[PDB]
Amino acid sequence: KPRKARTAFSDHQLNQLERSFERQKYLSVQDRMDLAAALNLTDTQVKTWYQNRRTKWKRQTA
DNA sequence: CGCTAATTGCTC
DNA sequence: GAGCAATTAGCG
Repeated sequence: KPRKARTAFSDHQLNQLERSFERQKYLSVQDRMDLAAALNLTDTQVKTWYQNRRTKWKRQTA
């Protein structure tokens, strides 16, 4: 059952994703597209990173 | 094993 | 169509 290769984010991409998460828990479609373009990532990579980041946030705080 | 990226299937 | 919970799975 073919799956996508696991993305290895750069330190730069991870730093900028985390900065985005400290500013906003959720992104609008426009904020997601601006962030994907700025980080040379796909819209779905950013969406999924934000979803998995909220899961971790919930576990560590809840 | 632990961290976390990707997948699935459901709610809303 | 975005979120979320449960899950699968890559890599250090």
